[PDB]
Amino acid sequence: GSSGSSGKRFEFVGWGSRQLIEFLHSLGKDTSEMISRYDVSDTIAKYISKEGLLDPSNKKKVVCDKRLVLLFGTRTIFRMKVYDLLEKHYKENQDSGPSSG
Repeated sequence: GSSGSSGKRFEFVGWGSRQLIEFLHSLGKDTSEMISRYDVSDTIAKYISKEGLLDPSNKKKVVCDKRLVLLFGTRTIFRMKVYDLLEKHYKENQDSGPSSG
């Protein structure tokens, strides 16, 4: 083997934030080409269950364990919010307004 690593670090790490990246890296996701949110989100929904982050009081919710925390930084979230949660991480200018609906 013999390859570079990284030169001249800049905002984010590719298309998504390191947080999301790393998280995907660990899981074993090949953050090669811009992945579709739905996917990452879908994987999250699976991972949440896979690991068992789900909540007993309400499965509809999600109880972050660590990875999710290091990702979002929250203790609990909505299995759905996931999509949005990522919507943030992911780069790419997102035009919207006026108002935050």
